Amino acid sequence: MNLTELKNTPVSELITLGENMGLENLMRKQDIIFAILKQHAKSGEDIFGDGVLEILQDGFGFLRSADSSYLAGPDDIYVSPSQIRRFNLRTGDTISGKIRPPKEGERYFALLKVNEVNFDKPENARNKILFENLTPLHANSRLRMERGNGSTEDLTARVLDLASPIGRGQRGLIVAPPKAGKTMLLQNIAQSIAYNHPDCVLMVLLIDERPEEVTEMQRLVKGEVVASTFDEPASRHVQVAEMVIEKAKRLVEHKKDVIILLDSITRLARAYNTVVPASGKVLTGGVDANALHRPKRFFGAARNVEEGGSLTIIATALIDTGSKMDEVIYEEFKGTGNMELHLSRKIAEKRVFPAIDYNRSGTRKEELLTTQEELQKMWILRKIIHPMGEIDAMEFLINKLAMTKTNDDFFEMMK
Amino acid sequence: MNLTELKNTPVSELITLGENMRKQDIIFAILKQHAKSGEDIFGDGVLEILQDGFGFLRSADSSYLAGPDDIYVSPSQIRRFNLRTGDTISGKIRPPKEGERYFALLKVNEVNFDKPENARNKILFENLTPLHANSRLRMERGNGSTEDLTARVLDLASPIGRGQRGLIVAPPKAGKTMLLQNIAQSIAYNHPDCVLMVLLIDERPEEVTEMQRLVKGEVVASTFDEPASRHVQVAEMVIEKAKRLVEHKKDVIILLDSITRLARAYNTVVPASGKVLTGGVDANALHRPKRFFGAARNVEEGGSLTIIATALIDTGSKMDEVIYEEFKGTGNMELHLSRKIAEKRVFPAIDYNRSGTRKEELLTTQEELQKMWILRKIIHPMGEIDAMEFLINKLAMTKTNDDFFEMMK
RNA sequence: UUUUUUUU
Ligand SMILES: Nc1ncnc2c1ncn2[C@@H]1O[C@H](COP(=O)(O)OP(=O)(O)O)[C@@H](O)[C@H]1O
Ligand code: BEF
Ligand code: BEF
Ligand SMILES: [Mg+2]
Ligand SMILES: [Mg+2]
Repeated sequence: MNLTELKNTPVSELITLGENMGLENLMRKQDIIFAILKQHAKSGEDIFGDGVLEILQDGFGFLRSADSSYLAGPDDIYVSPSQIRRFNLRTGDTISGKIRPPKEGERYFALLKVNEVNFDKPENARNKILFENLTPLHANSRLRMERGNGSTEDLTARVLDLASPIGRGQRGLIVAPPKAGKTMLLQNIAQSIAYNHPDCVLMVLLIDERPEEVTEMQRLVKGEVVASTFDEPASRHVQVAEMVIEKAKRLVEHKKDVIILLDSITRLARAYNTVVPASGKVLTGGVDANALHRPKRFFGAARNVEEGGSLTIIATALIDTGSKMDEVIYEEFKGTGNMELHLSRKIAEKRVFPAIDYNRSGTRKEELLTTQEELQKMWILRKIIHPMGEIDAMEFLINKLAMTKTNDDFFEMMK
Repeated sequence: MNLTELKNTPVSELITLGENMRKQDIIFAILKQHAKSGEDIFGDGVLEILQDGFGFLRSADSSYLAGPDDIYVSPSQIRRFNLRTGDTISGKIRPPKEGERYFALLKVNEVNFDKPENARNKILFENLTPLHANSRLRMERGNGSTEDLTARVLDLASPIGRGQRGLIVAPPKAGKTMLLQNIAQSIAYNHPDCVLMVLLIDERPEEVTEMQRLVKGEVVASTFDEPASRHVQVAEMVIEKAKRLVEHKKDVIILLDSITRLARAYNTVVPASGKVLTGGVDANALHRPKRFFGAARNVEEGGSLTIIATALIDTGSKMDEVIYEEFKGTGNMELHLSRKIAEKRVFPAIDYNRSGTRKEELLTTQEELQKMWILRKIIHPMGEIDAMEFLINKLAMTKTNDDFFEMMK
């Protein structure tokens, strides 16, 4: 008997289930769940709820739900300050426990006992090392994207491993003009993560992008999808993004390998510039002087932790939009991240995919994510591709890789 | 028994030692019972004089910011030895009496690692007579490693001397930080005498811990997770500590990364004057970082202050162009790194033609400068990439720039 | 008014 489980089930099964208990005529869907929960409480049976914690300024908090993009919701579960102090809870902590309907003079479900804090024992949460105190590091463990199934979509993953490898805790960018292939390449990334790295906690944050891409992503990726389309204001974009990044930080505190696929971070950087207080100083392109400190900390949250776990963020960026702002935002994030995979519009207009700008792509300290021979073969491959043009490079590399199933067999053939 | 020593020792020691006798409470109790025994207590830190007259010995673990374990310094002690912000002080300390919240300083044993009575009367930093760098700080190791190529090309392109005021100018991902890391290793390799300080301002956290583990010196960091107000304060303490050591005839070298983002931090804190330069830079924002960078200088009296700081260009923001060109009119050494060279994966990605050091004849022998001048004319007609691929390969044949000059003739 | 836009 769980609240969010009742919210997921269709209304048809809820109305039928409510009639089995013997209730009055079945009112809006939200009322069906509420009336069913109350009747179950009358029997003496226990009730359960869950959600990500958000501590308000007064000291208490609520358990936001994913169906509201972790925003204020009618089914939020109140968390008393005493409960927060007892287990050292902070914003982002996923909480599950027994709940009770609101009494007379109350408007929210209350939390009686917390069973699980971040998918673990509540006691283990009391003693922990905070995210701000974790010792940072360069990416060590390689997150190989290559399927190896000889698929035609696998070409994008294979070229990615050769141009700019991705490790745990990476802070990368999929930089390209509109319609170059950023979103689908991000989708291609989500598929390889779900297949090759099911151990990682995969999240897909969609900020100020197309709505049909939201449903396409949530029915394609094997993970959680938090979205805030361009139908939403910048105020919502920021708040939604803040909740996701804090939930990631909390899981990293539990030695988890979290991956955040952001699209787009340039749209998110614009959102911050919309809500930022005017400083009297504006950068070239119309970007406030203090507007990029917030998005830089969001993107900068991604990091490799020595104590355990990691936070990876692969976000898409826009360039050559005619607006200098996007060049400033991109260059600022490049001075923050450690990996950039460029996509060329010139290649995309020839319908050559993946339309990857090989020379401009790359990863920092890639020797820590590749074997000694792998790096030496990638190093030689770049020297050969560099003199080529943008299009000739991809047409050459894709035709060579298509001859074999894996890059390892391609390297053996390369000899 | 020193307080700093007791803060570095693990908690297990405080337990075992405590039986023989929070971490802030235990250390406080152990030291408190050391005074009743009559035995002396010691502590250390960097002094910061507040506006009222008294001061506090800040700790390096708190990045020289306000700390719970800071040591109060009486105003009388400041007058008796002419102490100023930045002085490193060690001495006997006493646990706070009732009504006090901090340990107190009884008497100073060492002021900047010297005797207090001798630091009382010395020529101030603002009174030292400046000069152009006339003492060469050779970067080349001569071990034959691939990492030495950066140092060798650096010696040929832009020699660094004691008191230099240089810049590692380049766009993002060109190789500024690792260029800076290579410089730190050569200073610890060839110049153990110089006091090496590494100031990391508004940069990546992973580069902080990485720096700390490969550099033989002090690492003061303030990552981009920190406010601009913290950047300034931390940078103010480091530059003042450097000035104090220079007053003691010591060769201090500060490797900053990045100074461009430090200038941004000053621009965020600076009061609005109503006049804003092109790019969003307040007309008074650059004064503070300009006197920070301009603090570096060669001193005739003895010792010097060297500052090699990285700078950003081609960021799409006219602000960084104003900042870079302003520091260029302040410094006297510039090492540019090219993005198109780094994108071809040619390291070091040094723009040979646009790099150089002022008054380089004071840092090189007459024969050495001749060969550098000849090598200059040969490389100039070449393109950026071809220049590096040419110089790197010719240096690869040799282990030392001296044997490379022998092949020249 | 400055910065942003003009503007490269
Ligand atoms: N001398 C070098 N040798 C090999 N790789 C280098 C060198 N200099 C820079 N790189 C590459 O560039 C990447 C980032 O360069 P970095 O020093 O961060 O430039 P910046 O500080 O200007 O951002 C590193 O991960 C490294 O792989
Ligand atoms: F139009 Be694309 F998604 F940048
Ligand atoms: F991104 Be670099 F460190 F400027
Ligand atoms: Mg898209
Ligand atoms: Mg750098």
